[PDB]
Amino acid sequence: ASPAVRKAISDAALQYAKPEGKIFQYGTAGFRMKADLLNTVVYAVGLLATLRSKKLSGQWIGVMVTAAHNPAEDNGVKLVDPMGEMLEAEWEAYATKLANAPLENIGDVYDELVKEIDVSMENPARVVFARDTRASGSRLIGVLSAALTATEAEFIDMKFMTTPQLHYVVRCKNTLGTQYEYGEPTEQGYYEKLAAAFKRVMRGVKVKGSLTVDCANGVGGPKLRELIKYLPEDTGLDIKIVNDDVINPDSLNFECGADYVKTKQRAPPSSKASILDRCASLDGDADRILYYFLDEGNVFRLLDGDRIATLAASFIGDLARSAGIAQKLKIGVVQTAYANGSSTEYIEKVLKLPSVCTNTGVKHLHHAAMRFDVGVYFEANGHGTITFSENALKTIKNTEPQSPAQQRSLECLQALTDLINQAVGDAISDMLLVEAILAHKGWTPKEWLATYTDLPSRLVRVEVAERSIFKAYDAERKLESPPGLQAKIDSLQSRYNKGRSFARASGTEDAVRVYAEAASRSEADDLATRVANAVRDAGTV
Ligand SMILES: O=P([O-])(O)O[C@H]1O[C@H](COP(=O)(O)O)[C@@H](O)[C@H](O)[C@H]1O
Ligand SMILES: [Cl-]
Ligand SMILES: [Cl-]
Repeated sequence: ASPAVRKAISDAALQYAKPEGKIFQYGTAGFRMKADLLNTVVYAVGLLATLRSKKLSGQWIGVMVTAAHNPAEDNGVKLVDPMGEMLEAEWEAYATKLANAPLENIGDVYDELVKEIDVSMENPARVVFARDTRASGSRLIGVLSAALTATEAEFIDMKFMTTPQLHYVVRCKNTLGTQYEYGEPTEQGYYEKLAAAFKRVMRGVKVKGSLTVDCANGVGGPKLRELIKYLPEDTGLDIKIVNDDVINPDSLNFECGADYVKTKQRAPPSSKASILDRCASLDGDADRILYYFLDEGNVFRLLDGDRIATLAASFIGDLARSAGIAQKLKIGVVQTAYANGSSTEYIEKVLKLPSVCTNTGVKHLHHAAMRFDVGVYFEANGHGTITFSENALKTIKNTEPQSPAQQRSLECLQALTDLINQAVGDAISDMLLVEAILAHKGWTPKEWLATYTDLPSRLVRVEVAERSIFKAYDAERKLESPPGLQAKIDSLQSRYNKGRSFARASGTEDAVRVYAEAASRSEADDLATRVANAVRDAGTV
């Protein structure tokens, strides 16, 4: 790196101060913490984004400033690689080295990195960024801008966007004018693509009943309202938006949003939904969705990420069979350990498909899903998508089927591949997917719920002094450490019918998570509470 660059790096860093004693870690999805801790971190990330882009011969790299499901006082920064995927895993160590460098030395760490990565410093760097509605985002975008200006990257501020909009923009700008061309790299282009794909998938069917979408008082509320202006007119889809208060920042994810619904297993307390109204909740950056409704008995029923995965795997399997291509589109379902055991059992015994369990975090699920022609992957919390391999897409595009029924199914599959946000999932595209599926099957939430019955389950968020002593393995289902704790968990889970519990450190918040399921409500709650007390005791010595 040039002497003027190395100077502008140290000059710009002078404006900030590292918080004393904090060690930063990349975590499940990127640096995330209380927003007053973030300046030097974000500055470090601007440096890393420049290096990444240069290493990739000036391809657009994205930065999304968000803490996603986290409470409003947090923020964070996620890196996006050129095709929309999460920043390559090996590069999380480089980010963490820059973020932990004394500020005085950040210039030297930068040069140390150019040598180690072997980066051609004459390559252009091109970075595009956006943020959700969080109060700290503008300050952090200032810092990011300061880093990128110092390193002389070309950069574009896309203002407020959902996480998946930013991933979409990155993929578009890196594919524009090629055979791979994903769309126009603007917010309008995103709405146009979703709308056009949904029109095609919907040919010949209609949605029945309204959909009431809790938008977590985040950026998804205004963007979904905008998307609705683009959507086709006679599909029967009737969306009502609730919780779109992007004006009061304390409202974000507050008593509403997918994370509230999933962890508490209840509708937002401000919900005005009637019995049998079909509902869904997005989260604060619109990258999770779940569904839920009040049944005929006025009882809340949850349709979470694994319900979406299984819904999509069933539909795709029926379309591939109908299109005469079942033998050529092998479907697999990727899960994590948070998936309800009943959903795993359904995938195995009713859909008759392979499933794979991976670590928590979309990067891991996406990785495992590459092993299938069609890889359906969701986390229970409502992240996820469906990936189609090169060979699958070629089969879907080029098959010429014998009859009109087969052609209609083939065309529905082709449209689905344009609707489904490839790589990292997109909650709003997943919502249109679910709507299209129910419309084709003719199902209401009643029939979808009846596919399988979830085991009663429970999440407990446990605060400990030192979550780094909780080290997990086997798709994070067992604790290697602290010594003796897995033994206790194995012993506890065996006392309950269908008892299954595991504990692991969160990589997005300072807590340990406990999950438990069993055959009955009393058993699952007892198992979760006894496991959480064993964790709290261990983590708090
Ligand atoms: O907040 P988001 O929507 O970015 O979600 C992030 O955190 C979730 C919880 O991770 P953990 O249990 O380590 O805290 C993960 O399941 C998810 O893949 C990740 O992208
Ligand atoms: Cl907004
Ligand atoms: Cl939890």
